[PDB]
Amino acid sequence: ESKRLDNAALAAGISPNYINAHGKPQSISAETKRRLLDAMHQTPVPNVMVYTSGKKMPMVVEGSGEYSWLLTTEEGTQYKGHVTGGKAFNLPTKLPEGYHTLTLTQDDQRAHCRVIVAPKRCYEPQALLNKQKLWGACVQLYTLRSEKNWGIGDFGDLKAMLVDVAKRGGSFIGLNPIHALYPANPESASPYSPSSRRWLNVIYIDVNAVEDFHLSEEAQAWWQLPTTQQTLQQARDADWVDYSTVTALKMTALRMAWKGFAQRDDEQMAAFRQFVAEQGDSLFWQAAFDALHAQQVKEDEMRWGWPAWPEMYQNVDSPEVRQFCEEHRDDVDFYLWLQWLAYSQFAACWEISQGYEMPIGLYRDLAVGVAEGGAETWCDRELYCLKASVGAPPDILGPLGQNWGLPPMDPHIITARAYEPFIELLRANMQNCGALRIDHVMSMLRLWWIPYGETADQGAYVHYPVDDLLSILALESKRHRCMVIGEDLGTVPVEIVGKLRSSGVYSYKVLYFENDHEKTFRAPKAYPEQSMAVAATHDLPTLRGYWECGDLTLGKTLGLYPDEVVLRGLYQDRELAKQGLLDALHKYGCLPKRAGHKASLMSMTPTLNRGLQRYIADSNSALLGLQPEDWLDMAEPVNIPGTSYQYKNWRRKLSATLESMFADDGVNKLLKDLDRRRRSAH
Ligand SMILES: OC[C@H]1O[C@H](O[C@H]2[C@H](O)[C@@H](O)[C@@H](O)O[C@@H]2CO)[C@H](O)[C@@H](O)[C@@H]1O
Repeated sequence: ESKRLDNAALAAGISPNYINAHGKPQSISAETKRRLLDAMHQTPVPNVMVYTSGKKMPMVVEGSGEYSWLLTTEEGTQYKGHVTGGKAFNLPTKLPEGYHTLTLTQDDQRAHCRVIVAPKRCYEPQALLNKQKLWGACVQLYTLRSEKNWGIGDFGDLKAMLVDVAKRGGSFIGLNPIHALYPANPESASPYSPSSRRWLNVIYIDVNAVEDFHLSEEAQAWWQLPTTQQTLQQARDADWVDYSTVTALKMTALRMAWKGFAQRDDEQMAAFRQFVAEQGDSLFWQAAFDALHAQQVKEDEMRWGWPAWPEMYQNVDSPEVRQFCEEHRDDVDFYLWLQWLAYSQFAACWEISQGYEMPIGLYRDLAVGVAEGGAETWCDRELYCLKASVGAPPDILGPLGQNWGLPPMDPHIITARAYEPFIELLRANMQNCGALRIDHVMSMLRLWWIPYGETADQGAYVHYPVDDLLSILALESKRHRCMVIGEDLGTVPVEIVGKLRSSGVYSYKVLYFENDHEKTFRAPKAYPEQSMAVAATHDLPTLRGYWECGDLTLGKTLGLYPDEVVLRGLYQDRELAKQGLLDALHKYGCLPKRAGHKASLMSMTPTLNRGLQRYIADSNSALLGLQPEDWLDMAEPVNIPGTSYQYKNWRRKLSATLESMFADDGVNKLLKDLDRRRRSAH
């Protein structure tokens, strides 16, 4: 409550208000602004400048007197001239797209500026330039079943599924985030509180494709034990993923393989070592974190992250951490090996995808942040504002807000590092795939920062440099030939809708929500061309779930809808929605005349299941994502928002193996039909 404070909040990028649940402006408190400012950290040319290619590129200069300048391209090319302080000058025409370096010199000293030249648009594959309408499978990798996996779906299931998807006309397989989690705490299974967004989840390693597992005689002996084969059988046959058991199976197997691998002095060792070198420090600190984490839980299972570790292991420059790394070289190497194996197996999937000429092949998903106590915050502390957490404001459909427990990346550090952490984020998630889904793409404009320990309603939007981030996103998308899907559900200001579209970002449409206030559903053909349409997501009921009001009913049982008055409204809302959707299924040719017209009298059938998927398949959406859960007519969800211990999230497997579902007449017929819908959607 002073102008000092308000002025300070604005310069730092804290919006002074927001639109509440009731659609009214709501001002951010003095207290909130103080906490968030305290949560943040603390020239002739700026440290960085972003330009769009094909356009004029002026560089304003400050200071006094004359400067010389030197611009060096990413490719080695040099350009020079001179400039007076106070004036502006244009950089050379037709600068190629990429990362170049400008340096002004006056007498002794020099000021550096990273100069980024970006295309306007993200990459789009030719098929989509040609207005083809494509479909792919959207899977939660961990749910997959097969006759060869070890109780969790993995990279080997991913490879075998690609074939069956390609043969049926599908263009991609999309994945939940496969970001590294916590092999020392295998029950923290959430893909969305990851250790690092750069490295991978080692649990998806297919141990059957690891040659040293097969060449290790100790591994063979262990494998053939009745106690091993039993544990394995139990892990595989269970209908929920046993993360602790599957993890111990794989770590036991890979430790033994690794004893074999380590002795190698051949191509494979060289390639592993060359990978380690090329990835640099970030990879090193990931392995080190995993190795140290493994040690800490041996003392105490409840050492979930570095903030729970002794003081001496919280500071990466502490001598005790240096000592640990020194004294545990072989541990560090092993967790570096797992990352190599994860990356190589994913890369092998990618290649299969491209041998089948899949226009997208693999579709990765980038979660919106990292956990507070993982490897990323361990080794890059100043980038993250540990005194705040990213969430969402209180709204109509959640009128107490959400706190997702992730420390926000400081916007002023992103820019002070010339966008380095954002560049490296994209580099790690655009490799070996055709598309990237960016979770909560609004994050590039703003995040809801909540002061640590406070309720979501104490938060405020903190801004990020959206225009530079979009240009860099498009540049990296183009360099990787990786298209971008921006998950943009709910409230998007019209300005950002336009930016996103003109930046070639594909929008994200969920069938359930695509209806107006009277429950009139948007026609298939009025879906935006530059989008991906899906029926549901991992956060929502499956098709059967939704029709049966299973999300509402299960949710009640788990304590999520205490307020009975509101729950009555939701059930009514669903009955009205189902009716409007049924109406639209009939009206836009998705059902036979025999199908009932009154939703409340109808249960889910193979005919109705198919009609719901036909509806989105018929859409003008360039991309269509189909859940295998829906091909299998499954009722039960894989994640329930706002639960942790109350439901086994990230655990419900598919009801059938890959082998079994692609041998099934119904599944095949269904996929044949939807492939036809897409190709006839014009
Ligand atoms: O990180 C805690 C948070 O994880 C999940 O929420 C995700 C959601 O699954 C994503 O699809 C997207 O909306 O970002 C969310 C924030 O991470 C769980 O669904 C949720 O229960 C939990 O709070």
